Amino acid sequence: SLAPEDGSHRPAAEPTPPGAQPTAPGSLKAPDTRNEKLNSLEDVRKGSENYALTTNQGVRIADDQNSLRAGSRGPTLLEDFILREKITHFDHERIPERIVHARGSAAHGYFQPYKSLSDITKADFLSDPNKITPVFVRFSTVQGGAGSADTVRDIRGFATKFYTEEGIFDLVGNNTPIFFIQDAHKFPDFVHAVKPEPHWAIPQGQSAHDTFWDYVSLQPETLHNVMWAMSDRGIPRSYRTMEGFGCHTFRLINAEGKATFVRFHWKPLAGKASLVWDEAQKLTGRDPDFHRRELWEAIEAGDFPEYELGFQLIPEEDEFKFDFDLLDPTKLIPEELVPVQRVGKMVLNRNPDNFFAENEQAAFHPGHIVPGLDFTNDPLLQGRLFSYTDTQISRLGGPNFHEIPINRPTAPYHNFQRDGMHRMGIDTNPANYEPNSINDNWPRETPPGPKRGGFESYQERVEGNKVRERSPSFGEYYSHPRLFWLSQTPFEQRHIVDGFSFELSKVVRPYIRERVVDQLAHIDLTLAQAVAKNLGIELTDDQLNITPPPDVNGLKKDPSLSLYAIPDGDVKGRVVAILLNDEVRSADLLAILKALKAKGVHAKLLYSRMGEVTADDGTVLPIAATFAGAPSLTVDAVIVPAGNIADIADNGDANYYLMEAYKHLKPIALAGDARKFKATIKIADQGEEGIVEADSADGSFMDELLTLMAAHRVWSRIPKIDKIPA
Amino acid sequence: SLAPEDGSHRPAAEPTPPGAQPTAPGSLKAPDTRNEKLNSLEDVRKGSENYALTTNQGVRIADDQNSLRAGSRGPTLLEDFILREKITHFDHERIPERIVHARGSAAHGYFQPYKSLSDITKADFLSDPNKITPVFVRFSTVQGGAGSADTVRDIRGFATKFYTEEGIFDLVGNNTPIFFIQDAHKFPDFVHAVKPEPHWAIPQGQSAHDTFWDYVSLQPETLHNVMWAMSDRGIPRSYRTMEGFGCHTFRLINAEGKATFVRFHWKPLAGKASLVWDEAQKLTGRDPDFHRRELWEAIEAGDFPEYELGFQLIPEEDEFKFDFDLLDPTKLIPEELVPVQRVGKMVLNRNPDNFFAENEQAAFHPGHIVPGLDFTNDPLLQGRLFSYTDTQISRLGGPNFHEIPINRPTAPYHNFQRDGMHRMGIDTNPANYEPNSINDNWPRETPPGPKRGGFESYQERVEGNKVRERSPSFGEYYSHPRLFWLSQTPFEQRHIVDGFSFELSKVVRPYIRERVVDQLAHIDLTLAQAVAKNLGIELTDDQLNITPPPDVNGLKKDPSLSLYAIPDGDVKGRVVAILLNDEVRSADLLAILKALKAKGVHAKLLYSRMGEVTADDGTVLPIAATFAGAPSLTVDAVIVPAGNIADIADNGDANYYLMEAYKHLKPIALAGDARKFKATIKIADQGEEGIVEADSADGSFMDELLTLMAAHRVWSRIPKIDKIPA
Ligand code: HDE
Ligand code: HDE
Ligand SMILES: [S]
Ligand SMILES: [S]
Repeated sequence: SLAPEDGSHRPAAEPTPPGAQPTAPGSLKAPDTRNEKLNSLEDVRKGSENYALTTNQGVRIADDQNSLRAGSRGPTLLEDFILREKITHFDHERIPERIVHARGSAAHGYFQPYKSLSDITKADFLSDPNKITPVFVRFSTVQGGAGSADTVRDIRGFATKFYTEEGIFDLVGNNTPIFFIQDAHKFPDFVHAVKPEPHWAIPQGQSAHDTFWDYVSLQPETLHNVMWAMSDRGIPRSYRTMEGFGCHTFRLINAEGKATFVRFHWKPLAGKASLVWDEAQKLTGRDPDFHRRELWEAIEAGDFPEYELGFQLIPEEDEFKFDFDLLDPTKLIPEELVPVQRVGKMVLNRNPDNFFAENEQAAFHPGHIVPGLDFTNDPLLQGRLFSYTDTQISRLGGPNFHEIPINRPTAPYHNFQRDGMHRMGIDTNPANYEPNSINDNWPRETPPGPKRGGFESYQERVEGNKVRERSPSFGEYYSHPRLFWLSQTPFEQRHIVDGFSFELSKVVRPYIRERVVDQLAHIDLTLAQAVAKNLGIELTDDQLNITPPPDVNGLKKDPSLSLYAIPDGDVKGRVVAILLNDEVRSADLLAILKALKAKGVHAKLLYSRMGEVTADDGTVLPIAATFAGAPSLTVDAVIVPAGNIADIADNGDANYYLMEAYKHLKPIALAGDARKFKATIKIADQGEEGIVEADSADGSFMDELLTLMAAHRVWSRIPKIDKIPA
Repeated sequence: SLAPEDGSHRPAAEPTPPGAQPTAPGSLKAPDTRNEKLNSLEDVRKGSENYALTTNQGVRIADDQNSLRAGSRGPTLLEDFILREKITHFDHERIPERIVHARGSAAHGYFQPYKSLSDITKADFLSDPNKITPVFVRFSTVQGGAGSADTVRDIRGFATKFYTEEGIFDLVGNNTPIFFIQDAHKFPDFVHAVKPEPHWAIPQGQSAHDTFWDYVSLQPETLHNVMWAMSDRGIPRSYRTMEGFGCHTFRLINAEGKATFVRFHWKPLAGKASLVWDEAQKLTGRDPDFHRRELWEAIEAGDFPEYELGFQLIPEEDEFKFDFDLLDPTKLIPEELVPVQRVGKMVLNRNPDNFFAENEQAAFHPGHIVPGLDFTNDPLLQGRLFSYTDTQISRLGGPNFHEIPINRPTAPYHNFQRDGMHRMGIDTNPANYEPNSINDNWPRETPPGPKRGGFESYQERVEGNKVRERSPSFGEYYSHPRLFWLSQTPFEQRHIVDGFSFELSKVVRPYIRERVVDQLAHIDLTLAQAVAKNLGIELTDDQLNITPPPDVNGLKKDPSLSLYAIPDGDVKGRVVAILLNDEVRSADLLAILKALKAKGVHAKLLYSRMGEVTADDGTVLPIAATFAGAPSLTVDAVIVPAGNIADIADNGDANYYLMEAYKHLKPIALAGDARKFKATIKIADQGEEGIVEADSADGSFMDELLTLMAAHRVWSRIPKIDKIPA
C-alpha cells in the first residue's frame, strides 16, 4: 500500500465545489449520472483496482521497474518483449491534431425539446418533449494547437453531437453568427493567413500578425467577423457564458415536404460574459487551461452548463425579402427582423473518463444530418460538406472512425461497407452488396415518410450555368459590420477600438495597418478615427468623406448583438477570492460565506503561504492558494474581511491582487480595517460605485457585492483605470 | 499589383536588428549563407515570384476565389477538382507531434574542431580542424505540445544533427547533465506522470500537478534532475544562454581500438542566463513564442548562437574510481573531478525556409552514431536506442523518413533496403540482397579501419545472468542533489526553494506535499525547512535528525553547477527598452544608442501609441511598440531618457513598466527628469545599486548600465522587491 491510510488520495464521489477535491474521471466522480450514450460506452470502459499489471496480450508482469539485461550492469537484451511493447505503445501515442479547432474541451449531457415541432420538421429528436437525446459537446478555439492556451482572442467553436434514434446529428457551430469568408474554396487561404506564419511558425493562438491583417485588408468580406473577433466576444469568460450559432441557413423539412429556412442558436442560460483583453492575455500565462478547467469544475460542482436551442425561421417564399442574401454566411439575420423561437434545453452534466479517447478522438461534421433537416446552397456550407469526412482519414486513421466508441451512433447502423483499417465490426451478412437475393436483399432501403423513413433531399430547383462565380448579391461588405458597431454599448465600442489597435500595432509592415484603417473608414468614421489615432495615422480628406453604408432593412441597431446592453447576469458558479490575514474576524467570514452559498457563488481562501490560519475566535481556516498562486485573473470579485490587516498591508502580492482586480473592472468589497487597502487603488474617502465598503461584512454589504457581481464588471470604472500602474 | 509602390513589403537581405524588418525565410534573408547541407537542399526548394498558380498536377488556375456551382447561387459541383485538391491537401496538413519535445525551434549552422582528435577517436568529423560539418539544431521543451509556450519551467532539449562525411551523427542532449530516471523501462511512467493528466488533459507545460509530484515522491532517483528543474536552470533566458549535455557516458574509439569513456557538453559562448519565475510565467501569456522568436531574430541580426563542444574523458581503467556509477544517468561527473576538454565550436547562422518541412519533420536519434563513437551499458541510453527509430514510423509515416530532405545524409548511402511508403529513391541495382553475384556483390561491406571503414562495435566483455534488476551501485539518490544544492549562490538557493514551494502548493493532495518535503530532508535540512515553512508543514524530530548524504568524492561543492557563481556575462544580442516621451532630449538618445551599438546591444523605442514622436531638435523618432505591446518581460534592461517627462509621468503603463522590470531584477537607467520615476519604485534620494541615474546620459551613465547588463540581473535587490505591488 502506497495510498495514505486516511483515504485522502480518493476524490469524494459527490458534487463538490471547485478546489475542494482533486478532479477525477467522470464515471468515478459521478457514478450515478447516466444517459443512453454513456450506458452504451460501458463495454469499452476499463477499470484497474485489484487487477494485475499485464502486457497488452494479458501476460502478468513481475518487474515493471527494470529492463532485461545480461548482468545488472549489462546491455539490454532484444528478447525483452515487455519493455519493447511498453515503449512501442508510448512511441505511437500521438495522432494528428485537428487542422483547426485543435484546442478544445468536451463533456457529455442531454437535450430535450420543450414541445413537439412536428408541424415544421420531421426530425425525430424534436418530435416529443419526453424524448431525451444524449449529447457530447466540444468547445474550442480555432487557430492554436491542442497544447495552446484557452483565453486567447479568437473565435470559439461549439460543436454538439446529438445521438438521435434516427442517426447522429452534429450541430457544428461557433460563438459568432457569421464567418470571415463567403466561399469554401478560400478556407485554406484564410486559415493559412491566421495560423502561425510558415517560415518560423509564429504566433500561436493570435491573429495579431501581418499575414492575417494582409488578408483582411485585401478581402473586405472578412470585416464583419473581424468586428466580432475584435470585440469582447473574442475573449469569453467561460464556455458557459457565450452564445453559439450554426453559422448558415439550413432547412427544416416537415412530413408534408414543406421546407422552412432555419438558422440555429444556443442561448447560454448562465448569461453572456467576457473577460477584458489585458486579463485574457495575462491569463493565457497564469493558467493556459482556464476554460478547460472551469468547464470540468463546473460539472463536478453541479453548475451544469445549460443552453437553450433556438431557431430563426424564414419561410421559403421570404428568401429575397431582406437587404442581404440568406445564403451569405458573412451576413447575420438580425433578431429584430426574425426572432429566435425557443426549441429546447441542453444540459452538460458529466465529464469524460479519458480525454484522449472521448475528446481528442471525437469527430463532428455538419454533413451529419437526419431526416427532417437539409442543406441549402450557402457556398461555405457546401464546401464544408467535403472537408469534415475527408479530414478524418488521416486524423483518425481511416474510414472506420464511426467505430471509435465516442463516435458510435446509438441508433442501429447496417450497410454493405466492409474492411478498412481498424475494422471492429464483424459482418455476418452473406452479402456485401445490393441488390442481392442471397440475403433477401437485407439490409433494405426505406422509403421517406413522416417517421423512421429514409433520407431524401428536398427537391430544390437548380438553374444556371456551370460557373466559378460569386453571386452579386454577396457583394456588400460594410453594412453588417456597421450594424454590429452601432449595436454595442460605448464601453464595448472602446474595447473594439482597443482590439484593432493592439492587433495592428503588432503588424510590422505599416502599409497593412493603413489599408485596414481605410477599410474601417468604410464602416464607421468614429471607429476609424479612433483606431487611426492609436496608430499615429491621419485620415485623408477622401477617407473623412466616405458615405456610411446603408442601414440593414431599416435597422440602425439591434441590441441583441451586444453582450451587455440588456442585463442577463447570473452569479451561480462564479467565484470570489477572499484575502485572509493571520487573525481574521470570524463574524465577517461567516456572513460572507453564508451569503455566497445562498447564491451558489464559490470562494477561494488565499494567503501568503499554504497551510491554515486561525481566526480571532479560534476557528481554523484552510488556505486554498497563495496570492501569487491563484491570481485575481481567475476570480470574478475580491473580498477582504477585517482582522489583523497589518499582517498583509505591506505584502506586495496582496496589494497587487486588488490593483489587478481593480484594473480588470471586478467588484471589490472591503470590511472594517480592510478599508485601509483603499489607498492602494486610490479610492476617495466617500467611496465609489463598484467598491463595496462597511464596518462589518453584513446587513447590506453582501447584497451590494452580489448586485455588482450580477452586472459582471464595473464599466463606469473604465475612465479611472489608466492612472493605476498595474 | 498588391505590393506597396515603395517596396516596403520585402525585408532587406542583410543582417538587421530585431524589429527593424519583417522576418523572412532564411534563404531569402541570407541567400549567400551556405554549407554543404543547405546547398544539397536546393533540389527541393521551391520559389514563387513570377510563376502561375497551379494545381499540384501543374494545371493553371484561372479563379482561385470561387467553387464551381450550377448558377452563381447554386450548389457546388462534385466535378470541382480544383476545390477538392486544395481542400484535400489542407485537410491532411497535420502529422502527429513528437511524443515528448513536441515544442521546439531549429536552425542551420556548422561545426568545426579546434584540433585533430585522432589520438582518441577515429570519428572523421573530429579528424582535422579543417573539417567543416553542417549541422541542424533543434532546441525544445519536453512536456508541452507543439502549440504550448516557450518560457515554461521545464527541462530543455538541445539536439544536433551532424552531417558528416561518414554518416549522420545525432547528439541528442538536454540542458541538464542527468535525467530523472535510471532505466528506460520506466520512461512512459515518468512521462505520463509529468504530462497533462489523463482524465482532463491538464496542465499544459507544467510539472506543477499531483501526478508528477506523486511519482517523484515514490521514486527518489528523480530528485537530482528535479533539483535542476526547480532551479532557474528550468527557465532559461534564451536557447543561446543555456548549457547542453549528452546525458550519458558514451565511448570514443580510436584507430588502435582503444575505448575512452566520454560525456558530451555544449558551453554557450553567450554565457549562462535565466529568467525569474514570475517573469517566465507572465511571459508565457505575453509572448508564448518568446524563445522561438529570440532565436530566429538573433540569427537574422548576426548574433549567431555559438557553443563550444566539450568532452569529459575517463580512461577505461578508471570506470570504478568514483563513488557513483559512470553508467547511472541520474549522476553527473563533477568538472572539478573530470574537466571538460574544449574540442570545437558550433555556430548557428541560418534559419529554415519552411518550419514544418525542416523543423517539424526533422528526426534526431542518439543511436545515429558513426565509426569512432560507441555506446555503453547505461540502461537509459540502452532503451533510447529502441525508441527513436520506432517512433518515426507513425510520426513521419514510414521507414523512408531518412529521404525527407532535412534528414538526408550528405555522405553517400547505398544498401539493399527497398520500398516502404512514399519511397523516393529509385534503385537501379539488379540485386536487392547480398551476397549476390548479379551485381558483383555491390554495394559491398567495408572492414573497420582508421578512416572510411565500416562500423564495428567495441568488444566489451559481458558476464552476467539474464536479469531484470537495478545495479546496487545505482541505489544512492541524495548525494548529487545535495552537491548541486551546495554549489548554488544564496539567491539561486532561494529560487529553488520558491520553485518547490510554488509547485507543491498546486498539488491538491496534501500528503504528496508531505512526502516530497520528507525527501527534501534527506538532501539538506535548510532546503527542507524552507519549503516546509512555505507549505505550512513542520518537520518531525526524526526529519530534523536525518544524517546528510556523503560528499561526492570529497567534494562539498562545484561552482561549475551554478548559473552565476562564476561571471560569464555577454551583452551582445541583449535588448533594452527605451521609454520615449513627446519631446525627448535628443542628446541623451544619441549617446544611449551609440554606446549600445558599440557593445552589440539592441534597443526598442516604446511609447503610448504607434507612429512617431519628435525630439527637441526635430529628430523624428519611430515607435516600435506601445508600453503594453512590448512589456518589460521582453527586455534585459530599461532606459528612460530626459525630455517632456510630464507626458508620461502619470501614464499607468509607463509606471508599471518600470515596476515590473524592477521586480524582475533588471537594470534600470534614468536620465535628468526621468529620475522622477524613482518614486514609483521607492528608490531613496541617495540611490541604490542596480539603478543608474545622472543629470544626463553621458559616457559614465552608459558604462555603468552596460556593467549591470554584463551581470544579467541585480540579485542584491531581492530583499526590496517583496514590498513592491507588481
Ligand atoms: C468551408 C468553411 C469551413 C471548412 C472547410 C471547415 N470549417 Fe470548421 N472545420 C473544418 C473545415 C475541418 C478542417 O474539417 C475541421 C477540422 C477538424 C474536423 O474534424 O473538422 C473543422 C473543425 C471545426 C470544429 C471543431 C469540431 C470539434 O470540436 O471537433 C467546429 C466547431 C467547426 N469547425 C465550426 C465551423 C463553423 C461554424 C459554422 C464554420 C462556418 C466552419 N467551421 C468553417 C469551416
Ligand atoms: C529511455 C530514456 C528516453 C527515451 C525512451 C526517450 N527520451 Fe528523449 N525522446 C524519446 C525517447 C523519443 C520518444 O524517441 C523522442 C520523441 C520524438 C522522437 O523522435 O524521439 C525523444 C525526443 C527527444 C529530443 C528532441 C529531438 C528533436 O528535436 O526532435 C531531445 C533533445 C531528447 N529526446 C533528449 C533526451 C535525453 C538527453 C539525455 C535523454 C537522456 C532522453 N531524451 C531520454 C529518453
Ligand atoms: S458560419
Ligand atoms: S541523460
